[PDB]
Amino acid sequence: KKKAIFDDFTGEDSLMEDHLELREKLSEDIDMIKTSLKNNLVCSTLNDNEILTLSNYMQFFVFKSGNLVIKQGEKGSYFFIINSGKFDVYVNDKVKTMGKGSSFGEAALIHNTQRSATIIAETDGTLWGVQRSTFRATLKQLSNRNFNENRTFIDSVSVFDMLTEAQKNMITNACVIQNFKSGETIVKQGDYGDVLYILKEGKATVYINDEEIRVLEKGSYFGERALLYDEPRSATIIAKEPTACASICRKLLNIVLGNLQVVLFRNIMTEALQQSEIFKQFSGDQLNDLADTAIVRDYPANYNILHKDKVKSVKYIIVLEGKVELFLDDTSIGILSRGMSFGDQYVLNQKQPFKHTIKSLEVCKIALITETCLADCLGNNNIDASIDYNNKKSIIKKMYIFRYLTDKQCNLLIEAFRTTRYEEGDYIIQEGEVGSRFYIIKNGEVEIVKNKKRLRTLGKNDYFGERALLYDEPRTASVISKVNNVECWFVDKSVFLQIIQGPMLAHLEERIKMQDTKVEMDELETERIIGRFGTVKLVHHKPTKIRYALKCVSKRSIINLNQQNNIKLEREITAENDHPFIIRLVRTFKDSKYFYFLTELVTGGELYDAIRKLGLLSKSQAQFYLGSIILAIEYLHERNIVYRDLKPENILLDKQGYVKLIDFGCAKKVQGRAYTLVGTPHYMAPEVILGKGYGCTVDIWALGICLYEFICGPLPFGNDEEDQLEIFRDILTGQLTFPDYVTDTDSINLMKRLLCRLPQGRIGCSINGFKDIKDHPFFSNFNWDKLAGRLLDPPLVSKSETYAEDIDF
Repeated sequence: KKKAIFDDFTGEDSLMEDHLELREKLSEDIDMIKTSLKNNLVCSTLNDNEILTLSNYMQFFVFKSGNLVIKQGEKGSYFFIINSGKFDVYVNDKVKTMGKGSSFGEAALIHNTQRSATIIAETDGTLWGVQRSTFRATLKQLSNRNFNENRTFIDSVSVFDMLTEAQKNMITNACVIQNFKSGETIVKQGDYGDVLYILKEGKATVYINDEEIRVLEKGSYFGERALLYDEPRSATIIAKEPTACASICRKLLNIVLGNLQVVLFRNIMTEALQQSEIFKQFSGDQLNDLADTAIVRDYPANYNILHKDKVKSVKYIIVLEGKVELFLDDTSIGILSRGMSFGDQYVLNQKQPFKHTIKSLEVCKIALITETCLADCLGNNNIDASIDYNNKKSIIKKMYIFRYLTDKQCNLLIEAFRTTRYEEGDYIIQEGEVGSRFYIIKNGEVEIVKNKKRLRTLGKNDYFGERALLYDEPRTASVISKVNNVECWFVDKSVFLQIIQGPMLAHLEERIKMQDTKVEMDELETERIIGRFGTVKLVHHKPTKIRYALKCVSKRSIINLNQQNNIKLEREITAENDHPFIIRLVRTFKDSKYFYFLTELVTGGELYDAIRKLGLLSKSQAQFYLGSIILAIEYLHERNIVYRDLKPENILLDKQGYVKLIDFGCAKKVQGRAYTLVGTPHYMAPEVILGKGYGCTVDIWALGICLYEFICGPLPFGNDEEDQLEIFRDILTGQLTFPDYVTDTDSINLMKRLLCRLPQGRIGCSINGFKDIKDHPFFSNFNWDKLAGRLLDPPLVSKSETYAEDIDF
């Protein structure tokens, strides 16, 4: 017995196939398409070469009088431009009538949507047409290939060599394509240059003092200096044939990157310090400090920069430009070029005399690091204390339980650690006893043994015994010293509980208990339904009496919608999330008919109901909720996740009034530029709509939409609009205004900078990342440490609980 095969070959797409005819395009055809697309909502930002390519994908369609083109209520896919004849319209089976030059079905280019009108042909007329799939696919291909071409051209430009991978990708998105006709001047001699040009196609002639010097082709570039200095152009460059250039202006580069020269030297110094066996062990913040504080100096060629015994405060040097030679008395040790460095032994032993000599081999630039520079940046006169301090800090800043404590709290915790020794065979912890110490291995190896079964071996910088800080319980496993000379850092529970305060302790006490509880489906009892894909049940775990949420999703509903890859990806993202303001997944389950997600139960209600109870937010209330979202979003962007559906509906409050981001169905791990149109229209960024690619920046746009809601009340774009097209039009072209009762300069500026249409110029989307938002004057009185450390009073704490109402899982 064999199954038959069976739909979707009888829509409006199949109707257009019947009317399709072949037609070679004339000059009258292309020009007529170019004009209609340039006036259209999606294509008005596009250049001529993109519009020309799109214009070639237009198909020709022929209609006799009485033939239906579009019917009302049918799902729409094509966009049309009337080539000849008249076409009547029926608004609710009744309105307009339009002929050559006009267009319709614009919304179809963006999204699959029901047709408003129904257009019948009045006379023997013809249409130019294109389908959504082809249109979006074409924009995707134009943008992707443009970016990749421009990226490999950036790699050939030597002034950008010391940019990082992320920084090069950033400046690639700052490239503007510029097309030039034959005989057109690209740059003129004596003009003050602020633009770097790279030839993509064509040829240009270089003239100096009216004399023909040379010809530039694909891959040639000029104006490197124009990105650094403000000087006269050295030559006049005129296009010889039709020519395309990628250009980057200094103005946009300074927005994207800041001072290019500063960034390059910072990167050289930062990479040099990361090769040092001493400077390796310090944090990125400390290395950026050393880089930003180092004395930078130029020296001439064949110059003794440092000479045995005559050196005073200088302990370390990094070559930024040129070359120097390192000597010990008369013996040559080596040549240091860009990014190489010297002085480890003098950094470690700052009182010992300088015995080396550094002589320049050519004109050079050097970064000098002194005793004062080290003390100020590494925060101590003693270097071994600093190293020791940061070794502990690095380890605890990775752990959930310590990393959201404040800098004061974290510093008190680090100072409290003491050292103890153990020999081969010693039990550091014995299974059974009630523990009270947390351990970090400084030197040696230890075995973890649970119920006589070796679980794993831990070594230098691993940690154990964490739960004893939160709970008074018996120890679940023993920890035995593998070898002699084992040394641990340790801190006692009692000190941790002095440092930490009530709210944060309760958060950790609840979270770790529920996380670590091994839960089976046998052991759960449904209490009530709290959400209607599938259902969300408030469940109760009988052995521990801990309460959870259990989201159930129909396995048959997933197969029928081809969400098999998407549910795997949702699980993967939802599982990795470990942040206090993001919902925490405990476990997943699988059976014959369902996929289950078991999460923490969130009891404080929805954010969308909190803001309606509070009304328009005060500055501190808006700071609190926006700040919370910022930290959650920042967490995700650090892991290359774009959330894509940020809105108050997807944010719950916990018992304490702190927020939890939920619903990761729209989230994606970004690998390059994303193109699929996903989200809630009122919150969707313009770069999602326009279809030329996007990444993590879309969440920062939505953040500005949310802030506007909080302070002003209504949505900034499309507030009183149901129809999706008109919402999108307002997002793309509408004027951003504020009510008469919103006047706070810092609130207005932040909303304006967050709702910048160009993602490249949007606050938070430059080199400093979220730091620019966090340091914005709007947050000037806001303590980010206290937010994450649960030390702020929230705007709203609820009196009771409120709720709405193959595969490896």
